[PDB]
Amino acid sequence: AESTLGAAAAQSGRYFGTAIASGKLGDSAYTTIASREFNMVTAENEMKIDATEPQRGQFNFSAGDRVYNWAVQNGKQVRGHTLAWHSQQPGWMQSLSGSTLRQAMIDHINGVMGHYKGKIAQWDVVSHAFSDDGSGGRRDSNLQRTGNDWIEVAFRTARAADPAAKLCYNDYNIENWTWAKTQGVYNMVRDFKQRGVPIDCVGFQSHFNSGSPYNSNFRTTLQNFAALGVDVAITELDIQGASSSTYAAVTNDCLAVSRCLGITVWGVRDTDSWRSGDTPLLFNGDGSKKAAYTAVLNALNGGGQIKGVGSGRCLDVPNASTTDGTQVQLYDCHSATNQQWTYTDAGELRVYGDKCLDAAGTGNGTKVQIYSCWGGDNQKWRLNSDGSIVGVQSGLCLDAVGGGTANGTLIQLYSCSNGSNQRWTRT
Ligand SMILES: [N-]=[N+]=[N-][C]1O[C][C](O[C]2O[C][C]([O])[C]([O])[C]2[O])[C]([O])[C]1[O]
Repeated sequence: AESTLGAAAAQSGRYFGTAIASGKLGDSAYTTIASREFNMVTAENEMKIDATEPQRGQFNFSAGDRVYNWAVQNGKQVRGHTLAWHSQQPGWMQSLSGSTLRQAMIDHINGVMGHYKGKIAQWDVVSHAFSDDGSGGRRDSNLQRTGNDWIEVAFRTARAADPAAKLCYNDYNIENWTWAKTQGVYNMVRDFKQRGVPIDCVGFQSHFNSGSPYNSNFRTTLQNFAALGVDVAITELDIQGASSSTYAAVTNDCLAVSRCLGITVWGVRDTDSWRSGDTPLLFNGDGSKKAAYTAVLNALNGGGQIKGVGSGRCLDVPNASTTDGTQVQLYDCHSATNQQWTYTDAGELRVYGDKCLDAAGTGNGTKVQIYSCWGGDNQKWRLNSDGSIVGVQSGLCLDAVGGGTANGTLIQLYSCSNGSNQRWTRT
């Protein structure tokens, strides 16, 4: 299987997951995409401390189970998130400290893991344990104040509670190998493995943006941790701007590491993202697949002019015009600039540098032309493996009008038919 993310990842023994919000399980558009595309689920908030133990000793798995059941019922495994960390703690726990806190932490772990014993693939036992101050040390938290050994204690407690779950340490900004935070975690995990502390995986949240950008050395980081004898997982991936290239690079980084279990993107549609402003996911609010989706799928499936297969002619802007609204056509292939198209990370097909292949509408017969680039979804395109080029907004295929093949044949949008007049090759 290779038309969906999860199925494609499965080809190499991995998974492709997302974060599920219980409040959206009633949204048909949401669940249609989620159930179809992913085979691993993480509760976005339903399994956190405050949600699972609102009152000390008073556990509530209502929201957590709703997500877990939806996942398993729809063929997805589940990553437990999260058992012990400083954020989103319930009121009662926030007012705790010292030995009473340590005991509360242990009790919480036993209660939650006990409830899901044997049903969880991976548990983010501890997360956000390190600081961003650049020192490479632990962050000052109620948990940390109970003693530096709290992390180790949490893992040992977890192993005993559910020996079948892979136990991960999860954090952010630990992707770039040169960062001090990354080294602090690396040193901790190494020490743990040397002393026999039960840790099976390290989760890299992968929340990339211009503030903490993706760097190719992320693969090295994954490989270095893998070499320590633990599995690695990309747990909450989202990329500011959703560059097709960056999304493909991250996907390939996991595929290049034997120990990388899989990749989870933090949400389904940009509208469901905790950072919608950064439009960091693989699907748009209207549910359309972004160019990034195609890039990720292509990667999971095993990794200039635009020539029409059926006509043998190239996508051409009539008389090298630069006028907005000029409908494109088929023409004998040559080296002029009016036949050179660049596919950008934003999914555009540019010509002349600042002009974009543009759909003047959404229905069949819609004119395909050039127009000033501005970021519209009607200027976004998906270059599919079968040679088809689909408009993001319309969901229709680039089509040579009436199957025409002669110079001057115009280009339009039309329901995809896999016809020769809808297949294109770049050469
Ligand atoms: N970086 N880091 N980390 C992360 O972040 C994000 C989160 O999630 C969130 O939380 C909050 C709420 O509100 C929302 O919805 C969600 O999404 C996670 O958990 C972490 O880890």
